[PDB]
Amino acid sequence: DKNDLKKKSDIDSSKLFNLTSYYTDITWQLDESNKISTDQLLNNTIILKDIDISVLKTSSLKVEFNSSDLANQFKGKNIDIYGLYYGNKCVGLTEEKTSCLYGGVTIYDGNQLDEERVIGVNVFKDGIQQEGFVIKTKKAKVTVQELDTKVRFKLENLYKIYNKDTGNIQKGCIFFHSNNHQNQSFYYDLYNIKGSVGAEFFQFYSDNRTVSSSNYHIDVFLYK
Repeated sequence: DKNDLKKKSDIDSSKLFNLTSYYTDITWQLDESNKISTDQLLNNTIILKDIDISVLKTSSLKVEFNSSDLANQFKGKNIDIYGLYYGNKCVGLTEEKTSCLYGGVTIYDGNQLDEERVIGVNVFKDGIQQEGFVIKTKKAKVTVQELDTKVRFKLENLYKIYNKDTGNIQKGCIFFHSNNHQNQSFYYDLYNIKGSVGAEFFQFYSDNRTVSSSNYHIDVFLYK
């Protein structure tokens, strides 16, 4: 239902400008393997050292989850991390330079595939099938954030989803469908972004929602 989707033209121009940066510059995508947390501030966070992010001049990473339960699942275990980080409003240890990411965490041990798993993305624009594409992961269990981000990056490149000076795409959504039909599909609205900075934009990923990479495919619906 197109009238349940938010409109690009209702997004403040400054916000579209900041979203464009997030989905144009690959440097915002953190992709770290076999790390381990060694500190914690709030009970729903874990802190990792020696994660060097050149563009923000930070050395530590705080991952924020929506529960103490999630943090407890991952604190002090070998983990992979994938997602979009932020530096502004990020609080770390007092004498450290820290960036922040919501969720994006998978157990490392036993989750590494012997080769890239390919996930199909079908794209429709005003109901007409467009050129499809794939995204890839090396993880058996993969965060939705990783899949969503890889798709959104490609959509920004091909369709200028978030560009402040384009207006030919006004609405859109991304659906995650189980191949075997055993899980209820779900979607995100591309133009339904919370707040005005990264600390707010990506907070919804704090659920650390995770799927089987073998069992999902993606459909994107775009509308003029």
